[PDB]
Amino acid sequence: TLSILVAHDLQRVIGFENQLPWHLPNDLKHVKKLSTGHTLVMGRKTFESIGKPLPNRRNVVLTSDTSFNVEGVDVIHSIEDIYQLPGHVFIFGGQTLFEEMIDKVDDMYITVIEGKFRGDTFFPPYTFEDWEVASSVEGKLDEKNTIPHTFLHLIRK
Ligand SMILES: NC(=O)C1=CN([C@H]2O[C@H](COP(=O)(O)OP(=O)(O)OC[C@H]3O[C@@H](n4cnc5c(N)ncnc54)[C@H](OP(=O)(O)O)[C@@H]3O)[C@@H](O)[C@H]2O)C=CC1
Ligand SMILES: COc1cc([C@H](C)C#Cc2c(C)nc(N)nc2N)ccc1-c1ccccc1
Repeated sequence: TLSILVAHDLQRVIGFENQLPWHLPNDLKHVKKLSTGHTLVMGRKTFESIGKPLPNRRNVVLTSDTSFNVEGVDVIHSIEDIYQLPGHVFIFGGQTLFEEMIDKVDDMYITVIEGKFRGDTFFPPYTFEDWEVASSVEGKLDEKNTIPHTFLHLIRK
């Protein structure tokens, strides 16, 4: 299976100045649950924004840099390389990789953050005419989770 895994706000913002614009531990738990024991594929900039691979899953970084080498990270140099990765593969970020992959993936796990944040990085536009809502689950508002958010699982029609 090839899936997108993303959190975006009401205007599809996913990032600002190398950071997630919001703080939502519940969504990090969601990521951990979905992707543990599987594979994350991310662009070079997304990886460097996090700085270290996420534990207990395969971390794959897409870059043109032939010297790129990080402990606990597997490197690929082409989009075509993604299709050779075994198991459940999650396209993890960023804007560039999402733009290259949105027309290719089987499904998308999207956390819709019900706010409007300042951003410099965006998920590509998409229409529900193309995507069936397999599930839609409201996140719980919390001491440490104070922004409304909805977990969507979308499957290509
Ligand atoms: N929510 C998120 O996913 C977050 C992501 N970001 C980020 O994304 C922001 C915008 O940059 P964006 O370009 O979207 O980031 P990406 O993570 O998509 O990284 C882009 C880089 O990935 C590599 N890459 C992408 N496609 C190819 C390809 N077809 N062949 C070879 N290499 C490829 C290149 O690396 P190289 O240049 O080394 O060759 C390219 O410059 C950055 O500011 C970064 O912080 C920021 C905050 C949050
Ligand atoms: C390791 O967690 C992160 C992941 C990211 C990348 C960009 C991501 C993502 C992502 C999230 C948070 N949610 C969903 N649903 N999909 C994603 N791809 C960025 C910063 C962080 C981060 C780094 C340090 C502290 C807190 C968060």
